[PDB]
This record gives sequence, C-alpha cells and structure tokens, in this order.
Amino acid sequence: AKMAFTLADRVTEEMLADKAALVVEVVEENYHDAPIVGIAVVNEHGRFFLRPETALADPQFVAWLGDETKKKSMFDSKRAAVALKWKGIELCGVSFDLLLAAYLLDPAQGVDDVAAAAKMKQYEAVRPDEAVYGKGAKRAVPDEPVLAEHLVRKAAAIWELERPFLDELRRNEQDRLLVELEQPLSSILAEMEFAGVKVDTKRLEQMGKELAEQLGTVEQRIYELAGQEFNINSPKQLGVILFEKLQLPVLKKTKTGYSTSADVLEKLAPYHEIVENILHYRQLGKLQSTYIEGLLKVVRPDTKKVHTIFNQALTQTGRLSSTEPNLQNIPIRLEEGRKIRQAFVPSESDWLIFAADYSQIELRVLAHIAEDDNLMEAFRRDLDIHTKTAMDIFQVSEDEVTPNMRRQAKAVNFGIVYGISDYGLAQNLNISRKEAAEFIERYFESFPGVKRYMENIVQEAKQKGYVTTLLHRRRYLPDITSRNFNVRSFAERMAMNTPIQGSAADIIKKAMIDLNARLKEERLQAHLLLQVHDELILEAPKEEMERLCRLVPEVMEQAVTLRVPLKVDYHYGSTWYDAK
DNA sequence: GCGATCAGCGC
DNA sequence: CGTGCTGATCGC
Ligand SMILES: OC[C@H]1O[C@@](CO)(O[C@H]2O[C@H](CO)[C@@H](O)[C@H](O)[C@H]2O)[C@@H](O)[C@@H]1O
Ligand SMILES: OC[C@H]1O[C@@](CO)(O[C@H]2O[C@H](CO)[C@@H](O)[C@H](O)[C@H]2O)[C@@H](O)[C@@H]1O
Ligand SMILES: OC[C@H]1O[C@@](CO)(O[C@H]2O[C@H](CO)[C@@H](O)[C@H](O)[C@H]2O)[C@@H](O)[C@@H]1O
Ligand SMILES: [Mg+2]
Repeated sequence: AKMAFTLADRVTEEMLADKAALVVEVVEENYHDAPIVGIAVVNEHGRFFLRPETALADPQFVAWLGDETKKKSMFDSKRAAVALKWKGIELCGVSFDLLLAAYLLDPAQGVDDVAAAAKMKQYEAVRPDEAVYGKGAKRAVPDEPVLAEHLVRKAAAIWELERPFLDELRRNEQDRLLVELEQPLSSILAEMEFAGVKVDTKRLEQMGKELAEQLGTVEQRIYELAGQEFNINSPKQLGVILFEKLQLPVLKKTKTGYSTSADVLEKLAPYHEIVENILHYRQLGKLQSTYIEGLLKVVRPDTKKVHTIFNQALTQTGRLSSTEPNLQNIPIRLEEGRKIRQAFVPSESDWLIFAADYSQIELRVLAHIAEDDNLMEAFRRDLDIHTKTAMDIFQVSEDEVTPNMRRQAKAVNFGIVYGISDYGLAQNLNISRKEAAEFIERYFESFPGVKRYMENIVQEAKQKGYVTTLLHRRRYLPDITSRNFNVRSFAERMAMNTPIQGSAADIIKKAMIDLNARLKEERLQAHLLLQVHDELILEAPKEEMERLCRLVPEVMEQAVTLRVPLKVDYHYGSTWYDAK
C-alpha cells in the first residue's frame, strides 16, 4: 500500500529539523549543470516532497541545506552537491552517504541505487531507479504522483537503513573509513569535478587537422599494399586481408575470429610492409577518434572546460574511476599521443599546472605489508627497483644489468603490482608460460618475505572469506574455494593484489584530504583538478609554485607512516604536457 | 537503438 | 586468463 507523505506547496519549519534523510534527485547520468527533478525530506516530523522551483528559491531551505549543523543522510551526496553547486547553492552537513556505506561493505554487490543497497538488509519497500525512469531512449521522468512517491520511498529507506549500515561498518571496523576518509573525499571530488579542467580547443583542432592528414596518407598506403580498399577499423575485414589474401600466419585467434591486436601485428611485421602501416594507422586513429574528437565532444562551449565525474563507488580495489571524459588515461608513453596533454591548460591567466606522483607506491606498500627485508632495504636506499630486481633474479652485479634484463625485471614488477597470471606475464614478455613462471620463482627466492605474504594472505582469504587494506577496505573472494584451478587461481592473485593496490588507493585518498586541509590553512589559491591513481594534478598561480614544490610532496609522503619511506616526484609547467 | 566483440589507453 | 573507460564495427 502507498506510503504516506505531504506533497508540500511551500517549505515549513518541521521540514528543517536538524536530522533528516534528504533526496535531491538528478536523473541525468551526467549531473553537471543538470536538472533537479524533485526533492524529498524524511525526518522525525514526517515525510515530505518539495518541487525544486519552490524549495531551491526558498531562503530558509537554502540556508538549511548549507547549515553544517543540520545533519543529512543521503545516497550519492556528491551527485546532489555538484548539481547544487551549478545552481550556486552549497550543501553541507551530510553525515551519512548510503552509496558509500554500501560500497565499503561490499564493492562486489555493484550497488548503484537505493533499492540495491536496501536489498542488502532485506528492505524492499522501494523501487529500483531503472524501474521508475526506464533506460536508454525510453528514459524519462514520470508524472509527479509517481515521482513523488519514489523520492519519498528512497528517502524513507535511507532514514531506516542508516543505523544498520553504520552498525555493520562498525563491526567491520570500517566506520572511520566511511566517516573520516570516503565521505570527506566525496566533497573534495565534488569541488574538483565542478572546477573542471580548461582545454585549448584550438590546439586540439589543429592536431586533429594534422592527424587527418597523416591518416589519409597511411590509409591509401594500406589499400595500396593490400591491393584493394576495405574497412581497416574492422578486425573482421582486416583479418581476411591479412590472413587470407596476404596469407600471413595465424598466431592467435579470438573467440569469433582472427586476432589483430597490436601484440600479434608486432610479430607479423617482418612478413609484410602492410603490417607496420596498420600499426601506424591504429595509433593515429586511436588519438584522432578517442583523444581529439572524443574530448572535443564533451568540452563546454562557454567555458572551454571538461568536467569529469569520478565514480567513487565502483572498483573492487578502492580506486576511483573517471568518465565523460575519462581523464585518467590521457596518452603519455608515446611522444605522439603525449602531445595531447598540451591541450590541457590552467583555467586562469598566469597560473600553472602542478603534478605530483608517488614513486613506486605499490611496491613500497608491498615491502611494508610483507615486511620483506630485501625489498624494504631496497626502498630505504631508494634504489632503482627494476635494476635491483634484475640484479637479484638474474644474480648479477649492478653494472652487469643489461637493458633487456631491466626490461624483463620491470615486466615482472608490473605483474606483481597488478596481480597478473604467469600467462599474462608470458604474453607481455613474449615468452612461454613455463619461462614466465620461472621468473616468478626466482623472484620469490630473492624476496622470501613476499612469498610468505602471498601464501599467508591466500590462507587468510580462505579462512575469513575476504582480504583487507591498510585502512580496512574489504574485498570478499568467494572463488578462493573453487575446485576450478583457473577460477581459484585468479581469486588467489586478487587476494595478494587487493591489499597492495587497495592500500595505495587508501593512501592517496587520505593525502588528498590532508592536502586540501593544508592548502586552506595556508590560504593558497592552488586547487586539485585530477587524481590519476598514484598522482595528483593541481593548478595554481605561478607565484605559488615554489611553496607547492615543498608542500605537496610532503603532505603526500606523510599521509601514512610505513616501514619504508614514501617518495613523491613533482613537476609543473604551462600545460599538463609541460608538467614533466 | 542497443548489446556483443575487439581494440588500446594509463594506472 | 589485472583493471575501467571509450570508440568503431556488426548483427539483431
Ligand atoms: O553519480 C555517480 C554515481 O552514480 C552511479 C549510480 O548510483 O553511477 C551512475 O552515474 C555515473 C556518472 O555519470 C555513470 O558512469 C554510471 O553509468 C551511472 O549508473 C554510481 O556508480 C556512481 O558512484
Ligand atoms: O571513406 C570512408 C569509407 O571507407 C571505408 C573503407 O572502404 O572505411 C575507411 O574510413 C573509415 C572512416 O575514416 C574508417 O573507420 C575505416 O577504418 C577506413 O578503412 C568505408 O567503411 C567507409 O564508408
Ligand atoms: O602448495 C601449497 C601452495 O599452493 C597454493 C597455490 O599456489 O595453494 C594451494 O594449497 C593450499 C593448501 O596449503 C590451499 O589452501 C589452496 O586452496 C591451494 O590452491 C599456495 O597458496 C600455497 O602456498
Ligand atoms: Mg609514478
């Protein structure tokens, strides 16, 4: 039966109590400068629905929203906070965010709406958002009666669920993680997203023109060498040309056909001149379609800024993700793509971009957690970790390490940092699974502490059912007991990797909170723009660079205290590209 | 229109 | 046989 509530035509005092579940509904997935379709408030006085036009124009309600002493419980408060920021309204006092609470309790559940979170506690008196709004082209805000009941039911669920969610977090020893880390970070992410990053669109357009030129040249060359025209961007069509018309060997196949991935094309290059051209085409095409045209599509015409959205409740490792646009994967490895970064500039005249990154934070975290004497000593001496790993696994002095040895040691470390299988390592180094496994073995012989940790963490995951990070983030691994070798092995690798990657996530998140506190104490105009897993990107007046060179690295390095030092490198320049 | 498949970017 | 995200193609 329907849920009782007052569909108010004006704001009343009882709607402004010092404790309430609040819903400020933004239906558009991208909430930047998006519409607020409705508001719901549930407190000790009852349940209320308010039309945005009314509430947001009412000075009492606005003041209530901005009053830090008036506590609010919400679901995805960042969405509401940002939508309100675009309307010039401040949201304060959010003491509980159900989305973040559910995320910390179990990232694997994929909770993306109130209904999903509520179902965790057998509460189902609320509908999934998709059921109410639909999806895709059929998505739309329903009539007021339907909308009002939905927002009220969501607010009611939040009101009822706060206590049980907080109680379980306390049992998991995650209450501080929510209240002292994720919730405060949510507000910082809101400011970053709202600020956005300025884009030199003319620069991007110029690069695009140039790429279009090169693409046309290589495209014709490809048809030339192929003896016919075909859709190069079609793995299917390309596969027929390469493996049927040109008879190149089939070294790898996909579930549906011939593989044409770069790793495969690399091996085929010697056989035909068309290959190198296909590779060149893939590189330029990726830049053109994804980084030039893609970025240009989401830049705001009025300010020339891009406003990403950081998904704080998605990854199972505790990392943040970025969308519309994704600003965590802008090219940097190859010089060609790297130039894309020249397009990201300061948002004000005479300001500069400042970037600071942790040096090998994942392996330092591993040295700390595993308490491996060799690895800890390596970082205490601040050694080149890849040269050092090569020295130990290949049993040679430092001057005996060749470039190829270091490359292979670096690939092994990559595998450790990301928890890839011996198969993954074999493909990465183009060697046999046996040889790959062989390197792993040599690594454990030289880093016995790491081997002990891996064995111990796997047993711990099996016994408790989950693994944890430095700040108590948790990840359940039900597959660790599977009688299927591949499935179980993956779970075991995640058991060892999550504490590493997840703790690194915990650290940079706390650094972000500590940094903003310091920037405020110092009254610096500098502010965060982006987080890219192990690095922070800021912009600030050129006159603040010297102070940032000392402040940023220090705050980041001191975020937590490990058995080994943390080290942060930094650079600044006129564009993101120049902050190298 | 929309999901599946394949590709490649940085972490 | 680490991952999330985005874009081009392809078949229903
Ligand atoms: O507001 C971000 C927050 O919303 C969720 C759903 O609760 O994701 C939605 O919004 C994202 C940003 O536009 C989209 O990428 C995603 O597809 C959409 O469902 C959460 O996952 C996220 O933390
Ligand atoms: O000129 C466009 C026309 O060419 C084809 C090949 O016959 O595709 C080419 O151009 C596309 C757009 O630039 C690329 O995506 C593709 O990789 C390239 O081969 C046709 O599909 C298209 O109609
Ligand atoms: O030989 C023991 C060694 O094998 C691993 C897998 O690499 O774990 C296996 O053996 C354990 C018993 O000691 C089981 O609990 C586990 O499920 C099974 O895969 C290592 O963790 C262990 O050191
Ligand atoms: Mg780094």
